[PDB]
Amino acid sequence: SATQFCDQWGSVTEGNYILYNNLWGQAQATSGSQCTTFESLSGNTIVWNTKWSWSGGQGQVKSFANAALQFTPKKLSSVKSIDSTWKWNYSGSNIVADVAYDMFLSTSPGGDHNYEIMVWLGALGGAGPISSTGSPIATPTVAGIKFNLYLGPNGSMQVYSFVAQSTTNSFSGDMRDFFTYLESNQGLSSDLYLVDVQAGTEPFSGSNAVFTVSDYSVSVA
Repeated sequence: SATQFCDQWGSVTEGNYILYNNLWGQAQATSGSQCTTFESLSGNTIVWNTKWSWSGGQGQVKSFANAALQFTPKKLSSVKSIDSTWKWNYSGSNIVADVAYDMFLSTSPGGDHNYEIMVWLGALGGAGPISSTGSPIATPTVAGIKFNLYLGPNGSMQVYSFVAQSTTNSFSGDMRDFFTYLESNQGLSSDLYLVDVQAGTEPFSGSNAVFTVSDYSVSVA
């Protein structure tokens, strides 16, 4: 049943997901808060939302409330598919935020993250990715959608970010296409392990925002 939590590290586990509030970037805000709500789970499909207002810390992410799939890590070369379906909606005033998959690679199943791959379905109000130059390295079409592709370091990782050219609130596709692409056109090794697949939103600022995920699923086959 419905479970709503507002604390910085609030979470709940449902089927194969852990849903996180994950306010890691609170301290870069002058003002604001955020609560996340699990609604329901149906087969491998989760329905949830989060609500927030944030201000200050221009250009800093305040949080990344997301649903994370719980699975056993797999080398990319042994992955047949990562089918996902996602429908979302945003409302509220002066929104600066992204809506994104965040998928992480490592050299061993328990190892640190050396790569990060993001897939932005949504770039609202100026939200910008990690990038060394600020400009695309490429503009590939993957899983039927045209992307601007960015690359840059953050933490102790390299981050590739696929940012859709049109805001895209409905999506169904094989997330493996993004890896096929990188292995093929950017030298990414397929010997690496997929170790985290997370989907949510990263807000920078706004008031009375409501991010509504009316269905989300993913599976690693």
